[PDB]
Amino acid sequence: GSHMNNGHEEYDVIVVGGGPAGSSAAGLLALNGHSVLLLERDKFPRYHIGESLITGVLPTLARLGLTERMEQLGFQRKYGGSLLWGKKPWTFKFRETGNGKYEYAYQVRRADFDALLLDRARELGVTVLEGASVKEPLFDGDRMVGVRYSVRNEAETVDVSGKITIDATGQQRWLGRHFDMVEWHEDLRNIAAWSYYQGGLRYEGETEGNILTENRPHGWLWYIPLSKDITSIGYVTPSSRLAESGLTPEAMLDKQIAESSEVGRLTANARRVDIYRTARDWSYVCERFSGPGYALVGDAAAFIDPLLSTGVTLAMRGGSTVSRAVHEALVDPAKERDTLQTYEDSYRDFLNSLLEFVRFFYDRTKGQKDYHVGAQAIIDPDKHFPANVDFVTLVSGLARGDDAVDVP
Ligand SMILES: Cc1cc2nc3c(=O)[nH]c(=O)nc-3n(C[C@H](O)[C@H](O)[C@H](O)COP(=O)(O)OP(=O)(O)OC[C@H]3O[C@@H](n4cnc5c(N)ncnc54)[C@H](O)[C@@H]3O)c2cc1C
Ligand SMILES: [Cl-]
Repeated sequence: GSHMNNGHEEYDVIVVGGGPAGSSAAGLLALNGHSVLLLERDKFPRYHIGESLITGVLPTLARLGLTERMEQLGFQRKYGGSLLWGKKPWTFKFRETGNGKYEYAYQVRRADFDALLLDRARELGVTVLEGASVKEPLFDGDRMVGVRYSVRNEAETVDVSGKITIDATGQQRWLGRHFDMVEWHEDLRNIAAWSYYQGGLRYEGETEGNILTENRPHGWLWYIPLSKDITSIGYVTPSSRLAESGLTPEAMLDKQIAESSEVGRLTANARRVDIYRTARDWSYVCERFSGPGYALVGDAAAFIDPLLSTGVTLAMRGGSTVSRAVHEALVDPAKERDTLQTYEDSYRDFLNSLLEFVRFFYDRTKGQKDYHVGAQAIIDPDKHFPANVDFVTLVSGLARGDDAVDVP
């Protein structure tokens, strides 16, 4: 006898996870004519934190045919950011780079955004399975050849074959855990506490949609307008600072909103309208982002920190670049490893510029001009462009010459 698989399936690509990284990777691979299975453990739409987008998402949204859908759904447009940071808020506009061609991104309720992308992946031909939890990879020697998954409330697991398996599991870090290959950023051990508020004030004109990021003595606040009526407000601090305080994360959030200058003003007539939520211990990079038969993308590969709101752009740039790499690997299997090593090189270049800048920006002793020159020092050391243009290029999640997030 044999372990036989009732209704056994085989796909070109298995994508594990249907957040922005997995749905973008899967949809773009289906657009390229491949057979794609996407396994998502939850039912969409499903709650997620991580709401402020930057203009680096726009090229992937365009490739997915979603530019007009973003406007139909009515997500809040975001023309730039407000920073009460360093030595009243200073601001930037997304139009300061790229000759003004990307004027705005969005603030999004993630359940709705992630469901738009997953529904679009299905429309493009992906077989999306919901309630499907990947348990372990399947191997032929070192090569990943498929996965084993469980369906909620069903006794029997399912084995499925795939020529390449993409780990898009976000902070669940499926393959980082499998291979014990997570490299933690031990200097970025932070905790976030957040809730939702009705009645917050809004800036005037185009600035209505701005994120506000406000520095505090030992942390910082975000203030994200999702709509005219709802604001996402969170406090981020090193876990050591919260622990030292003896306060709960929820009490600390309440204290920081009240004691802050700008968020305190903006919330004078506000009311909390949801539970408190927390997250911590999010900053790491995996040792490798591929191997024989597999690739990692989005937070499953790496995450920096919420300061400067880059994660969903890292994820969708990742989906765009991994879909191109995986397609080239399927067409020319002899070059699979080379193509996936190039994918990782490019990801690491983009990621590292943002990691170095986030670590720099965390020094709240500098001024606006210092932050601009810091961005220029990373992405434009020969000063082809003004420092304020370089700042906006970097914090927009764009990169010159990068086909997935090019400066327009
Ligand atoms: C406090 C906080 C604030 C943030 N704010 C922002 C922000 O303002 N802007 C921004 O761009 N980013 C932000 N981020 C980061 C952002 O949330 C993530 O980078 C983003 O969700 C990455 O998406 P992803 O597709 O890589 O993973 P996710 O979006 O988390 O999706 C992964 C999916 O995999 C599924 N999954 C996991 N394990 C399995 C399994 N075994 N089998 C099947 N499915 C599985 C999950 O159910 C999930 O749907 C923030 C993060 C934190 C912690
Ligand atoms: Cl982020």
